[PDB]
Amino acid sequence: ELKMDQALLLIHNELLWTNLTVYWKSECCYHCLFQVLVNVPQSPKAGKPSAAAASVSTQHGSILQLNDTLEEKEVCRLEYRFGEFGNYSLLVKNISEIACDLAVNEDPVDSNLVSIAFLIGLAVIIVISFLRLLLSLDDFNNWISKAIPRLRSVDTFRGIALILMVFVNYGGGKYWYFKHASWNGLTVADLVFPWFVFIMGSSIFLSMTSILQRGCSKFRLLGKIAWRSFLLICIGIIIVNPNYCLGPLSWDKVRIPGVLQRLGVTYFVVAVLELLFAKPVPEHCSERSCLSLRDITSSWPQWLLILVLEGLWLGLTFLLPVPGCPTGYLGPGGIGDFGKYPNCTGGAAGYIDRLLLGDDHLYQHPSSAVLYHTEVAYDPEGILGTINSIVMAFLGVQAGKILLYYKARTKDILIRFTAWCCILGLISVALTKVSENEGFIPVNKNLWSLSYVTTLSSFAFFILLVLYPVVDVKGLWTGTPFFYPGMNSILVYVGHEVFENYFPFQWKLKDNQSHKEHLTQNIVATALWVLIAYILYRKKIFW
Amino acid sequence: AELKMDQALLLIHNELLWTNLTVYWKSECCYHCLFQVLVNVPQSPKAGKPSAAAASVSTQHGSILQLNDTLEEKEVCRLEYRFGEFGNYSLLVKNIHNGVSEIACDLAVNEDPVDSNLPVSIAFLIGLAVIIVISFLRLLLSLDDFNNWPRLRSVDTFRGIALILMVFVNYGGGKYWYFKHASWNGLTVADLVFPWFVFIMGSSIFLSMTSILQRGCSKFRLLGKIAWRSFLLICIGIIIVNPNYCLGPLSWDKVRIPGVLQRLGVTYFVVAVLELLFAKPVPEHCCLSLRDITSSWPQWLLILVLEGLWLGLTFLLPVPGCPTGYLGPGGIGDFGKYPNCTGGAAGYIDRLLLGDDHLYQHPSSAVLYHTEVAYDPEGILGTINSIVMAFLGVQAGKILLYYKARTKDILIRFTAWCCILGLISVALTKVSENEGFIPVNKNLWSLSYVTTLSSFAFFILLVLYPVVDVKGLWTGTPFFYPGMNSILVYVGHEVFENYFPFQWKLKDNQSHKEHLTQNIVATALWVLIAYILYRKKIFWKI
Ligand SMILES: *[C@@H]1O[C@H](CO)[C@@H](O[C@@H]2O[C@H](CO)[C@@H](O)[C@H](O)[C@H]2NC(C)=O)[C@H](O)[C@H]1NC(C)=O
Ligand SMILES: *[C@@H]1O[C@H](CO)[C@@H](O)[C@H](O)[C@H]1NC(C)=O
Ligand SMILES: *[C@@H]1O[C@H](CO)[C@@H](O)[C@H](O)[C@H]1NC(C)=O
Ligand SMILES: *[C@@H]1O[C@H](CO)[C@@H](O)[C@H](O)[C@H]1NC(C)=O
Ligand SMILES: *[C@@H]1O[C@H](CO)[C@@H](O)[C@H](O)[C@H]1NC(C)=O
Ligand SMILES: *[C@@H]1O[C@H](CO)[C@@H](O)[C@H](O)[C@H]1NC(C)=O
Ligand SMILES: *[C@@H]1O[C@H](CO)[C@@H](O)[C@H](O)[C@H]1NC(C)=O
Ligand SMILES: *[C@@H]1O[C@H](CO)[C@@H](O)[C@H](O)[C@H]1NC(C)=O
Repeated sequence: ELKMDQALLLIHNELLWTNLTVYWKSECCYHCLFQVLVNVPQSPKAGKPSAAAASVSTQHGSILQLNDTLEEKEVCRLEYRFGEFGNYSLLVKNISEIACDLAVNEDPVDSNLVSIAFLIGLAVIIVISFLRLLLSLDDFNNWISKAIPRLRSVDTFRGIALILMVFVNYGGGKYWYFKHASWNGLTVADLVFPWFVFIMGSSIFLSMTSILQRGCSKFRLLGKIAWRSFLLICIGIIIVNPNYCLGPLSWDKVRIPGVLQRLGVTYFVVAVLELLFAKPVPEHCSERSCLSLRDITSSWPQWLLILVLEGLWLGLTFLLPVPGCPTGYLGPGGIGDFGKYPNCTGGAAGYIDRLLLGDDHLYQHPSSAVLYHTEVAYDPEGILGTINSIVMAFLGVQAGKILLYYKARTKDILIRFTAWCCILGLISVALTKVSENEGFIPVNKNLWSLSYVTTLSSFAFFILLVLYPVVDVKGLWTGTPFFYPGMNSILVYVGHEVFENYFPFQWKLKDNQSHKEHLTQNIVATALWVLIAYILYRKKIFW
Repeated sequence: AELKMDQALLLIHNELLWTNLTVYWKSECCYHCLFQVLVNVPQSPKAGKPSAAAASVSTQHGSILQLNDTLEEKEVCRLEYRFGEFGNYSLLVKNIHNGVSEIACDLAVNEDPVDSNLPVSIAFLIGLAVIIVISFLRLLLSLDDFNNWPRLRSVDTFRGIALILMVFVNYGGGKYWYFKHASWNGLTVADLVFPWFVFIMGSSIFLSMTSILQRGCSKFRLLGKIAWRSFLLICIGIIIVNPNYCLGPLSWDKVRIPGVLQRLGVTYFVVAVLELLFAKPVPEHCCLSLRDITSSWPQWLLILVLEGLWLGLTFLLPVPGCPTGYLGPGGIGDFGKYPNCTGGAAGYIDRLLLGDDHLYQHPSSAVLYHTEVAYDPEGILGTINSIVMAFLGVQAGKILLYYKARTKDILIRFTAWCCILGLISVALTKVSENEGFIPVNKNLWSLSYVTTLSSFAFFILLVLYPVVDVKGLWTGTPFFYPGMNSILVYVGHEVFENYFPFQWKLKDNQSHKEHLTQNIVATALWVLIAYILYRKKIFWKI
């Protein structure tokens, strides 16, 4: 009967002649219309109330409304939070004063700390497997004997981001907080691509300045950058269009925008801009010497270009009119905002995509469709969000500039990192207030809002601040399993994108509707990808 | 019409007043197939008004029609027509003047298109090939302004040809029966593509191995590299031969273990280690000396022993429910007396070791012989035969290497080997492809199959060695780019087999022209990708 995160609900009417209809609304909505859930017939006789089952989602919160169809007067309003695999028999009865007694026939099953014990057992098994692999490596070394630097902080951060991306791209255990949130708000899966872009820009600066310090030509670097960007865009367009179930995709239903396309475009833009404005690293300098402030001043034209682009983004989002839609719209449409704007997903950001690339070429299953029941096609990797992607890539480039201008000065690097983190956090707090949904520019992924970029950049700066002393300066724990994907980021990304549908990466499940099975499947698949990255790192075949 | 692709309509009219008419059908290329009920036409109720019923007889190749009266099980008539694609082919049966009731079956045709030609492929031959070449030329001319602002090439060309043919036939090849694996015994264009790749793989093994030994390296480093490459090939093959496009992902107990890449990796390891354990330095040649065999008589004896083992297991090992030594297709084969006997002892070993679940469930005989059991072509004894073929490739490499100075001894040895292998194939097969001792078969990897394809590979090398390497008339301009990226391109099209540039919705889903255009476009796309990879000097080769 029930499946996944769906707790059955029993409704019995003990009223007399007020035929009842119940209504449902998720708690996470900002303004959703009360969509109908199930009807309740009139009681056939006194002392014999009728019944009517239902299936209410138990992910996060639940608001129940019971408004009679004969007279629009709410019998009762309930804001209970249902649990997974519950029974939750609900009774409505009169005391004129209609009461609503809610009972729990069966206790809901606990998940995400049963689930804790399963996770601990899986971790123990993984530790045992790692020990066995180490023993096998030692045996191979003994047999051979018998027969006979990017600072690693950038690498570890990119590896962490890529591994989290792989885990959340396999479903992430199908948890509500391990997949992209419906529109506004931040989840674990909403933090892994911005970190990838940030660290990718930092790697762009590090590699480019290392090459320019070494013997190379600017035009050769430009050619390499153009070729790599074109290859990334081509592979993205190829891999964001499977035909596993539907017939082969036609010449028009092809989806142009994608994750790798956005990565290639932002890489090309920021790399060409940096080649246009690239100077040898100055030796501006003992003690703090905070008066230097050379990283920001030495690259003013790039900052001017970034500010111009972001002003363009703000103007287009809050000023450009949209036909049949209020100007400066940020909501998700559908049943959101009381359904007054059925087709306004993204506002101007989606309007530009629909005007340029057409409706059929965009992501036909937006992340907001599950919650807001929207019908318009919206692509999160759209056209107007490329401005913010470029902005965050340049922020990563600035982080690399800070990390490399002060080659061996831990105090200055930490001070600059914490200053940038505090500034970006203050900007984000000012923009989004403190409520996720409320504010000037609420944090969002589908629009790549400025508050989203600032929040993720501040988080990335804090992660770098806590990682650099641990990994490079002091060498506490040198990210043992993480930089192997840190070296083969793009290869591993393409690998799990194209190998997502095969045997070892996903198999038949005894319990199809269960968090534990999906979690222990995705964890094994991600660990397999870590193992593959490690194997390719042993061969020194970095690409 | 409303018919399927490669299927001819068959309208039957009855003029009999006392017998229910049953029509049987059997394709001409069966060796011994039973007759299965195609359609039943009832007797005409009213005199002068024939009963009407329709059937869709397959028009792939050949057709035999037998009409049996269900009243007394008697013979009525017998046709041996060859139907045409998307035809009409109305058939009527009637008596001759009602004299002696000697009823006859006369066939009439109303429309029949023609296939297996170049109706529009001629226009496509230069319609886009010239444009792509011009576009490439324009980029090179523009790049110069922006910029301003030996090797064998014959083994590589042959490997590229074989790889391109495998790519073409793995995408359907226009759905023709030429470019598809034959039903059990028999040869097609798609049956010639894999053993040539194995042959070239062995030859390249010997070439690279002798080159690295002459450069100077430890034998154990090579052994480790070979073992790791074999393990990598086997692993990726196991990963890629199990797609879960079905509604339910493959279970733990239904994964298909054997595959093409498993075969390739196992033969790679076996023959490479065999060559390593008996790798002698090449003598300094100074015409009529049989040195290529007396320098490797140990591994030659080993290969002969392996062939003897294969023959003994195939022709002697008893099988429960099957005769001791069998080669029949299986279902409705050999007059249907052996329902589940596909492969005999060559498939019984597969079932015993790997289990029935872990094998290929839609073998190439299931389309014509209507078999029901699962038999994986890449079995266990097929591994022995593929090892033999790769060893013959190593022998060809030895011939090409030892006599590196003169181009006369090389051609003499290639033609001698080709003649001997062709003679062995003719003796075994008797040149009938159905009877004989060991008929040429791809599913079983028959010894005659290996000898035939080794002779063909030797002739191809004979024609491509002077023209490409020696005289320099040709250099394999579009084909040797996959020559040095065989493994990468194979894995690529096996994983990218279903995506937008390689698979797009068709205007009509059942027409050879559209399928041929799509498959040729995809193969050209893979040629272009291999070219781009070659331009960047990125080489990963087994
Ligand atoms: C169709 O009719 C033919 C001819 O009557 C059948 O062929 C005979 O089958 C019997 C077995 O029942 C054999 O003993 C004869 O040797 C066959 N040939 C003759 C009589 O000439 C045939 O079996 C019938 N059924 C099918 C499916 O073909
Ligand atoms: C159910 O509500 C409808 C109102 O449209 C009406 O038939 C009646 O009030 C209820 N039914 C019964 C049987 O009382
Ligand atoms: C019943 O409840 C609301 C109160 O919020 C009332 O205004 C309306 O008539 C009913 N709601 C719906 C969705 O029918
Ligand atoms: C829920 O509780 C009701 C109360 O009687 C019971 O009839 C029903 O079987 C229960 N369902 C489940 C799934 O436990
Ligand atoms: C919204 O779009 C859907 C299809 O995307 C269409 O059916 C519907 O009529 C549109 N409604 C408005 C108000 O534009
Ligand atoms: C034979 O044909 C007659 C008339 O055509 C029909 O009544 C009878 O059922 C048929 N019998 C069989 C076995 O088909
Ligand atoms: C075959 O011809 C008949 C007339 O002889 C016609 O009625 C029928 O439609 C034709 N079949 C097809 C598939 O067109
Ligand atoms: C052949 O195998 C099938 C597998 O489904 C089985 O049903 C059939 O009985 C087998 N044939 C014989 C003669 O046992």
